[PDB]
Amino acid sequence: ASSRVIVHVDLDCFYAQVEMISNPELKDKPLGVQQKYLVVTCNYEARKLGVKKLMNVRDAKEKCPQLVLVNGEDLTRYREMSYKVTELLEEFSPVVERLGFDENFVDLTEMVEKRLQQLQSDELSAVTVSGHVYNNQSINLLDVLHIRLLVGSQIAAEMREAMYNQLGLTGCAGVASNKLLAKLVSGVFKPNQQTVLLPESCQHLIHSLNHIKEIPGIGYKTAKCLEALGINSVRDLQTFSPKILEKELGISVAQRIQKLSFGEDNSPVILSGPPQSFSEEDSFKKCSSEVEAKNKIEELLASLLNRVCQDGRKPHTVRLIIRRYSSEKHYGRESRQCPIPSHVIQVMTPMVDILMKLFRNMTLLSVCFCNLK
DNA sequence: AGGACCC
DNA sequence: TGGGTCCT
Ligand SMILES: Nc1nc2c(ncn2[C@H]2C[C@H](O)[C@@H](COP(=O)(O)OP(=O)(O)OP(=O)(O)O)O2)c(=O)[nH]1
Ligand SMILES: [Mg+2]
Ligand SMILES: [Mg+2]
Repeated sequence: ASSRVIVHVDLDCFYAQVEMISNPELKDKPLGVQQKYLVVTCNYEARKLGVKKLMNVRDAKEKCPQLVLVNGEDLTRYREMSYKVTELLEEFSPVVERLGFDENFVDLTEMVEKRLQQLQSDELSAVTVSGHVYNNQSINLLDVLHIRLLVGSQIAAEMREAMYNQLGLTGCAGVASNKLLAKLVSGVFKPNQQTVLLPESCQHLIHSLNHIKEIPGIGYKTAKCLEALGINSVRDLQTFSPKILEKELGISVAQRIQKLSFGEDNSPVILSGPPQSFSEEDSFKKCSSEVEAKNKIEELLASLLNRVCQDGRKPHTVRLIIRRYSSEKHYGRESRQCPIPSHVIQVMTPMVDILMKLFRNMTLLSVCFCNLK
């Protein structure tokens, strides 16, 4: 165990794809999926006419006064397609990690080896790549790593073909030696295509980024922290002092993100399996009188109980979260967590008041069933 | 309970 | 600015 072959699968404008499949007439027409006053995503037809992901509806129409919009506030169908995608990938190989509703990581290492052991000391020279080779790098057929990654690209091509034939979905794939690289390379050729990264091009890929914030693992916060330290480019982070970074972000975050700056990342692909929680939200124009407005909470449970049910397992914890309007609270949420009566587990009425008591003890409102068993 | 990070 | 995961 050492050299891994990882694939990162990323779908094209996921919500938009699901909507276009539902109502065909929406195809070829610029399509935007809306949630409240946002256009969370849109089909490529729309991205051509200026529409960008997460853009105000207005700024969206005064940019494309023809953009068709559909409401994507109810995630039911997106969530269902998302699991169908994951299950299909799991068939190729069980260790699949979900990242959001449209990205999956699959460790193909075991699968690549088995396929190689099947080839003969001849046809192994006929091994070819499927899709793009990052930085148009030359393949060396005598390099065992090159061969493994190429088989990896073949598998990826099979997965994408399967996703399309069995689910009607198009998407990108990135093949590399680790999750970091696979995720970074899957987006090089953006629409419905795939790319494989050979080792000699790792630094080229990492340095192609324009800021550290672009590195998976480095968020909005850490990015700002690094700035205040004079660290802006990927090379700055690579060359920065381990000590100062270690003594200001924690030996953990520090030693880990500096590895990332070099394209190094040994995190394993984790088998996501069933969800660890179930939650539904509802933001509204500061329309909550602090009371009686819990009829909204009854709505949430309605679906949640239907979802938590279907699943099979039962939650042993419930929660409520809220927000409050005022200044520019860049981060402000509150929640009251509490166990669920063993009797009530095995229906709404009880739960309703249960959340109500949790309510009083305290713009948005969301119930979250967690601690599944 | 709250925080950070991600899609 | 509709959901999730895991760490402090
Ligand atoms: N509400 C919300 N949805 C998001 C956010 N980031 C991504 N999504 C949603 C909208 C898309 O249908 C779906 C896919 O996310 P992605 O980051 O992969 O982008 P997308 O598939 O939309 O397009 P792309 O991969 O760039 O072709 O997830 C976010 O911050 N908020
Ligand atoms: Mg994505
Ligand atoms: Mg995507």
